[PDB]
Amino acid sequence: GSSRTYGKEALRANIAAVKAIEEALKSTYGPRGMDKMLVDSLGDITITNDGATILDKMDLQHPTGKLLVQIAKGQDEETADGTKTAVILAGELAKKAEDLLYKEIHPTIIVSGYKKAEEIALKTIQEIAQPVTINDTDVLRKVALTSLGSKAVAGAREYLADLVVKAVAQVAELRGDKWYVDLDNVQIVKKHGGSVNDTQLVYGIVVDKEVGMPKRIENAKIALLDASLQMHKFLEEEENILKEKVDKIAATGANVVICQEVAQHYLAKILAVRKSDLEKLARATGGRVLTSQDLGYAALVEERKVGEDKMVFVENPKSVSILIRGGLERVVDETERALRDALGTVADVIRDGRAVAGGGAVEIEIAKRLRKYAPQVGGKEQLAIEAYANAIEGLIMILAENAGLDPIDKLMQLRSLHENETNKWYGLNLFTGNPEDMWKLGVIEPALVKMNAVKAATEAVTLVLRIDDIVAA
Amino acid sequence: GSSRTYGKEALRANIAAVKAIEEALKSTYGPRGMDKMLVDSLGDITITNDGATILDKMDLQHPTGKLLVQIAKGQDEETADGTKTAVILAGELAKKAEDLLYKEIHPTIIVSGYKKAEEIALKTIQEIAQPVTINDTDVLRKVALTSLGSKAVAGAREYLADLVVKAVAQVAELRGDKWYVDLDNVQIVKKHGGSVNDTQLVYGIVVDKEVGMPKRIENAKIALLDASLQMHKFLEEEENILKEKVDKIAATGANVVICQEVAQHYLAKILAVRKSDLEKLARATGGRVLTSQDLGYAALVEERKVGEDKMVFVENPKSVSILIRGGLERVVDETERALRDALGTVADVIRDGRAVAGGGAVEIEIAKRLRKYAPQVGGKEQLAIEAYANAIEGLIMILAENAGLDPIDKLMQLRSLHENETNKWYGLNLFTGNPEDMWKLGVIEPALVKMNAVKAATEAVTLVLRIDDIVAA
Ligand SMILES: Nc1ncnc2c1ncn2[C@@H]1O[C@H](COP(=O)(O)OP(=O)(O)O)[C@@H](O)[C@H]1O
Ligand SMILES: Nc1ncnc2c1ncn2[C@@H]1O[C@H](COP(=O)(O)OP(=O)(O)O)[C@@H](O)[C@H]1O
Repeated sequence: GSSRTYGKEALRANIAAVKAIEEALKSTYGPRGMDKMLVDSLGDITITNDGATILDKMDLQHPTGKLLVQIAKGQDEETADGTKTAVILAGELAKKAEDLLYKEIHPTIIVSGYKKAEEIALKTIQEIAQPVTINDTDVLRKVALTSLGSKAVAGAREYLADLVVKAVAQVAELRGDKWYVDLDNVQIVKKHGGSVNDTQLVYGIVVDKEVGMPKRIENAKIALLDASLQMHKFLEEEENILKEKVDKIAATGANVVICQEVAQHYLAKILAVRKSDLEKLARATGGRVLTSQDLGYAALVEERKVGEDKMVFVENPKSVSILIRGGLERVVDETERALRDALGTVADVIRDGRAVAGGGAVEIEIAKRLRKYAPQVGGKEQLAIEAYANAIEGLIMILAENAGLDPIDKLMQLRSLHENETNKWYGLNLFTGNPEDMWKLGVIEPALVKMNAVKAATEAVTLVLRIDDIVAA
Repeated sequence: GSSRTYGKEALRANIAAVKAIEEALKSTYGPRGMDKMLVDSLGDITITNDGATILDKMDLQHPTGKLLVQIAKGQDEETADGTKTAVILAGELAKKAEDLLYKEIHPTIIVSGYKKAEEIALKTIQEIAQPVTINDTDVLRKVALTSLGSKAVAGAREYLADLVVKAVAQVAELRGDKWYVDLDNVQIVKKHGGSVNDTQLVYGIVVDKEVGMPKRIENAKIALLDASLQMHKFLEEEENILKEKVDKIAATGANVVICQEVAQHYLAKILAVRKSDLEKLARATGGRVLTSQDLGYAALVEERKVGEDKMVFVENPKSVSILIRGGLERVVDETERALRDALGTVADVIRDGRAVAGGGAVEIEIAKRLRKYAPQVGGKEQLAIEAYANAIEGLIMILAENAGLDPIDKLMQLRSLHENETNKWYGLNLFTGNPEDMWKLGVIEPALVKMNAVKAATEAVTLVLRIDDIVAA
């Protein structure tokens, strides 16, 4: 038994499927605008704005929908970013294409035009950006704040934004004549019962553990250990293995002993501390997880009180800890989704070296280049590029509607202001509800995120229009 | 198989759910007004006014309702207080918002206005309060009586209210330049066959247990014990362990031995008495739960007759026992729900240092600030703040209806009296049925309870209006 889907109706089925998952996500384009909740047959409950977190658990009848979703999920695994933009832009590209099919243009022509215009967009993004460097700290703070916002505590966390910017500046280097970073150089530590005021940067490694042993050690080495630190003859051999640590490793100054009972008395009579931490310490200290070799080095080691409880510190400088003591485990959980995402957002700026506005105004400027390229092509392909420009202009029309404005009137006012070239960066403000300068408002995005969004959208819609027939076996 | 809820109809479903649990609790806003009964499929029966005790056992089809209930239950776990006010205020905020949706204001705008006004309310509460201190004993007695009332025995328990106020005054200290208390410094003891006249305060620890041993001991130490107090050689070792208590612990004066058979004769030939009590004794005496160490100290120890039967007493001064000998176990059970709740109510006053009226008049005064802030904002947001003020004015309209008055007429009369600024504290009296001075009537509430009520309500209704879509998997 085998099942088949055919002809114009196969396009109407697959276009309907992508319009359906668009409709299921259209309202949630952020940052202000309503959110969605998902519940288990076990009776469990979740509330989220985040499309990537939604598409982790959506329900998917048509295979082409599942495949488009897979492409979006891959885009998020590369970036964590743009994930809602890609699906929405794909959805509107697909719908506006349906308006051509009544004029009976053969689908391969549309797939030509929708591919060709994407060259002009991709070129135009690389034209209009401005440069940025590690030194440009207030612009980096604007970038961090734009990634951090849509939770009111982002105003209080404005000093926490400066902490991660300086942590990046210490993590950052040059490679390929470009500023160079990755996230995994930054350590984070996390305890409850604190506040935003507890938060710190360390320029070193933090050991979030509580221990006769000394509070302070200086100019010393470090021992890293996997797991913990003839009957009578073999009994004493495992006593000797303690002093065999002293005999060479203490004689060279390894004043702290870090483990994943006789030593607890003996070393107190030297500090002992109870895999990722041992890797971070191996990166910072040069140590490795007996042998007389494998030793790490540091100038300072301490245990100190940090809010409600004690913590241990080791103080290579190219890795940096930041310290969080939040009020609750709820705050730690959301501090990943805020802070590690913000750090990654900044790193993608650092590795781009260039930046663009975000007020939808990048998109409107692309629309103005497109309507000047299309008359040069002039074939039937022209109706496809004019459609593409109108469909991407169809994005901010949605974004304004989530700010409750009447969209058409604000769209025409915006385009009228943009027509005179009055600004490079006029766009649509979601709080004042007005056409405003989006750059002085401080709303910034990396150009890479636009490129990967527009790319993933065009890839998805070609994989819809290019399919004639489905068979199942 | 997956289930989905959508569009305007998802709001009408979720608004209907919160209107339903409001309707299921609307009539029970206290203190005079009808109550509700809950019965098991096992045939068991309960009668209560207390919403927190009701929401311990309600039936909950919609998840958003369950989640709003969870927020109310959390509010009660923090406070035990305000629990009905939060739900009712949320319910009316939700209903009055429905009257805007026919004018097609986008829900995000309403959520803006309902958030913005809450700043003006929160500021206004902190403006109008009056200060209070430990010294202000008759005002503290009014506070206690207002927490104690709606059981007629509160008139007889007016001296019992003075006992817990003085127990607090002995428990209380300064911390952070503020008067400081917590409940867990007060011991309570509980026997049957007595009366309100049996009740006492002790400035010490009471041991509610009946024992050749002496009736009185003075200037002595205390032994606290976990659980009770080579065959022949090890037999006698457990005889020696009795005199080993004498050999150091009696030689230093530990005349009472407190346990969670040879000693019953031997010590009579010293007092022996048969986890929370041992912790309370550890707090008062400095003792700890053989060793020669761990000893407690007190100036006086006694066993004495207390109504129907004997009781033992130990007499650090910063913990205080109060003594209850009620007529029945029914009285002890309700004496938690009265007395420990009243003590907590007072402590929340002590730690606020400030106080507000309760006659609904705090709420009406907020309504008068709001209608003067709203014309400055002036956008579409104005229709949301004017609605919020009208909806919170909608609270006392219910409270008067539980006193059987015709509500509209009393509301207009009240607002007319409040308009002229005739009083800071005119409100609505539930017994005389008249507009009266609520402060001279002695009806007092802590400002914290209002803050946490208005806060939890606004949090709940935003979590309703902010949801567009539900999916179940
Ligand atoms: N506060 C803001 N003001 C204006 N535009 C914004 C704001 N926040 C985000 N945007 C725009 O919204 C789009 C990003 O959508 P968003 O849901 O934030 O994506 P993501 O969830 O991946 O961050 C871009 O056009 C971005 O510039
Ligand atoms: N005897 C009273 N006279 C006037 N208002 C009262 C009286 N008792 C309570 N109130 C008011 O009722 C509201 C408290 O509702 P209530 O059911 O008592 O809450 P709770 O059950 O948490 O004590 C507040 O407005 C409070 O001031």
